[PDB]
Amino acid sequence: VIRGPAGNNDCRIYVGNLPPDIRTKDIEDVFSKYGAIRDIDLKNRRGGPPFAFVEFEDPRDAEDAVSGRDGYDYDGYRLRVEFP
RNA sequence: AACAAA
Repeated sequence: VIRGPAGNNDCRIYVGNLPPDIRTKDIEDVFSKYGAIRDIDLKNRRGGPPFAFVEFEDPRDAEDAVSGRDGYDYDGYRLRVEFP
């Protein structure tokens, strides 16, 4: 199946509508408080639109981070935090 | 849904 790096675990979810000031450490701070993220997978790389993946400690903690940050009213946009 | 750009 299609995947990012060697993070083949099912603990992964998707993230989008990243703010103009997103930072790699922000997933290790906020999302780590929500589920102790094991791995980051930013894909702001060229050749397509910026987006990212996130790999949780377990599928159970990912539900709390999704319910706490998904579909959030932002300036002119709305945060995306849900699984594929 | 800013969904593999490994």
